[PDB]
Amino acid sequence: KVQTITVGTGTQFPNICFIDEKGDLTGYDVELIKELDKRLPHYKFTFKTMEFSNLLVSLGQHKVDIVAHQMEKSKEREKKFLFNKVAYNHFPLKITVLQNNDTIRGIEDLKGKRVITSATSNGALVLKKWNEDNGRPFEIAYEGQGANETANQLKSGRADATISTPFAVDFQNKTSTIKEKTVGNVLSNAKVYFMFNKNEQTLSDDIDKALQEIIDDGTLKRLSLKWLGDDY
Repeated sequence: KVQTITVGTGTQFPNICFIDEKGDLTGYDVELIKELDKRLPHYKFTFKTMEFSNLLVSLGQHKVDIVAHQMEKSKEREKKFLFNKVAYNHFPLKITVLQNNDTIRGIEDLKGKRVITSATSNGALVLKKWNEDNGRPFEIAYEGQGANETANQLKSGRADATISTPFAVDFQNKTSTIKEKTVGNVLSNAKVYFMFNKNEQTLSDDIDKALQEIIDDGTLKRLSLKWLGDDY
């Protein structure tokens, strides 16, 4: 009969996995999981939400069977988990500034400027590596107080730029008075995959089959354009 699959995801990732004003869990990853459910009659996907910092521990302990949170591969992760074969998205990162700031064309125009970012994020590493390989022209600052810290600093001028993805900038503009924009070329564009507990290989393969079906009939493209835009 139908096998129940527990999906671990979040509620604080705008456009990916979040709660909208209506009050329901939605976003690209959540909607894709629901689409897969429709495509897989022998499976039933249920959700289990939690802080991002508990997703992988939960997956390893098999509290969830799959994790959906725009996850990327890494050496460490591949040793402890399984990744399906079909990437379902790319994660473009670009220098991001205050909408009315016209002094910055890209990462190369930051000599003497201050860039704010999240100490944990992959964007933080991207910035660091580039800054290190180019004579450290700018200062990297990390946020720590509370939310909206990056936007507030961009607004005041305390920060000249940050690094973000286009879909995050779109959400910022739709929900805040502080407007932002991306400038320059894509600095990083990592592939995104679902992650699995080591015991779920059959499930991962079945999901890859469904994803090919979703890609082939244009459903994935439709979903990415709706939630992420065309930069994906």
